Amino acid sequence: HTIFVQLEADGTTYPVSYGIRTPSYDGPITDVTSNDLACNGGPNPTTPSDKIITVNAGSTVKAIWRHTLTSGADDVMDASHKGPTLAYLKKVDDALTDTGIGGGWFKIQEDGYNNGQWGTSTVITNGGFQYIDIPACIPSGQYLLRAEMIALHAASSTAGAQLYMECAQINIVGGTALPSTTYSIPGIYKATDPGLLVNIYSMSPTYTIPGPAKFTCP
Ligand SMILES: *[C@H]1O[C@H](CO)[C@@H](O)[C@H](O)[C@@H]1O
Ligand SMILES: *[C@H]1O[C@H](CO)[C@@H](O)[C@H](O)[C@@H]1O
Ligand SMILES: [Cu+2]
Ligand SMILES: [Li+]
Repeated sequence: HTIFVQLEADGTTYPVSYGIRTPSYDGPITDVTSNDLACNGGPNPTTPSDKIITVNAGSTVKAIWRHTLTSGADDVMDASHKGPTLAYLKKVDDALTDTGIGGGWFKIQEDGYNNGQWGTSTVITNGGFQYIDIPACIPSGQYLLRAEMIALHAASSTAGAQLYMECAQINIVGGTALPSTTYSIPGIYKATDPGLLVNIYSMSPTYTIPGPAKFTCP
């Protein structure tokens, strides 16, 4: 149970919920066919924002995670909630109106299982920071940035995987082109994916991270 509550970009750490469509409730999405998968919603209604955060292309941003909106650095997520972390971008005409539901998404970050250490565990232990590299080669303009943590502690059953995501409203600044291939959310995940329907208690130090291949600048 966790929420992407604030974003650091270009040397500024913005306030809780600034530019981020945060739910007040920290519960999971478990149906990967739901439109709620894009930017949360449904059982976790989100709070609208009229703010857009400036982000330099080619820079690293930091998605900061907390158990609840007012939690501190020792209360990111239950350490049992082992799984991957991921991040996606979608180019949008207007970050104040686009719901993120549908096509246009591309993966820009993923952290799976590395010699016994899960991506979520690293975010928990490093103070709730998920590090995300914004591609250098993409066009300026408005985007949604979707950051995600997936807990797999109950994932050996269908729809047992727990997905926690929020969308930040950003304006990317600074030879440019979008990726050739983009994807739909919902669409990228299926309940039978080998990284979602999985028994993590039988792994020794390959985990197949769900979703499309990460975009790399050409
Ligand atoms: C995810 O899928 C790959 C096959 O591409 C496997 O290496 C892995 O065990 C998991 O099933
Ligand atoms: C660009 O290249 C890197 C590997 O060097 C991948 O992480 C990415 O998926 C894309 O192929
Ligand atoms: Cu939880
Ligand atoms: Li490409």
